[PDB]
Amino acid sequence: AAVTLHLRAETKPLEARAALTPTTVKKLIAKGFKIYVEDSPQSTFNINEYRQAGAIIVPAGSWKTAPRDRIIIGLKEMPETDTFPLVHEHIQFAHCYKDQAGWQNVLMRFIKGHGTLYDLEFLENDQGRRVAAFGFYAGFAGAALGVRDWAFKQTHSDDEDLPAVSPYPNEKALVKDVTKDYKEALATGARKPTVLIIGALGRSGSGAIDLLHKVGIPDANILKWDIKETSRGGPFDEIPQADIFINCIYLSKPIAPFTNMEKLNNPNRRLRTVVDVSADTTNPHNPIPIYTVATVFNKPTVLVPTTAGPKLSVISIDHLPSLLPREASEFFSHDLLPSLELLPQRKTAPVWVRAKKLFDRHCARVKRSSRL
Repeated sequence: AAVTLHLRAETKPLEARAALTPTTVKKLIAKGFKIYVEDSPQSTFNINEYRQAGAIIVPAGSWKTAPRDRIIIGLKEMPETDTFPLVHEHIQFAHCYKDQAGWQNVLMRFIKGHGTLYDLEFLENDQGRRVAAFGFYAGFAGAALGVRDWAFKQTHSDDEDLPAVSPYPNEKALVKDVTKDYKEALATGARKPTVLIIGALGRSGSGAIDLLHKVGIPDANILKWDIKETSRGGPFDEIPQADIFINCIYLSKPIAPFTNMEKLNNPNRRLRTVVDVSADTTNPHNPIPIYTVATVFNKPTVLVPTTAGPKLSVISIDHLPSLLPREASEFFSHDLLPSLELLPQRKTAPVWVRAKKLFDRHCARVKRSSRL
């Protein structure tokens, strides 16, 4: 009945997060788990932390020849160039349940190997809430970058953009950098910014608020909006009037937009920076219809081409957690831990059964001559 878990090294480029951290490895061993951890030079964690936490350290890629009873756990996808049979039970985000390009081939690997995929994205408690997601640090990182861009606009001319950003080793280091930029902006005479957050009550919302407090933005300067306020229906006057607008709500139905080029095109607009934490380029009904580009760490902002008012930019990065890969891992892995403790009963425990049955359903959709 004792479970062996094998933490696969991520092979997705620049993926520095991990599904189990040294702290959660340690708790799982205390609970009688046996844990192997692959050496991962891309991981934000040093291998030696897992060593001290009691893991058995093995080479990157060693899961491929591991005994068939080991549960292989990772965060992100397999190399699409690998085509060999998946024989193990795997725990990971596989991004193949939503008709993604190549989704059938993903599943064909498991089918051919008689392996099982328990998809992280669809582990839910009995009320159907996801047990583990990356919201909080998405909102934290997003806010951090909106302050940096707002501050950047106070200290540089419009013909310059916020430079390339990089992941940080810990939250303290991010806060200190944001704070430095921010104090420099205030030294020019800029007043302390007001920030509108839409979706203030979810985890991303709370992350954004937490960042602003820690940077020193007065609580009075933060307009904390959720459904109560947005159901009134847009466009919202409060958006061009804020210095920074952080959106944390995903909306994809044909409703009235939060704002538009018409409301933005105005010499009295104070808004300098929009961080769309929910940004999704494939949203048919983007409620902030002012940008088409999904921005990235090497080029984190895109101009909104206004015809009046100060220079205005959008941050639409869709991997904001990756700015703080250590804290993002810790929180995700902590939240995932009670479900991992149920792995000895995964044949019957609904959290695991839901994920297995769902795998089988998506598998049934795959119609291939090679299965005859």
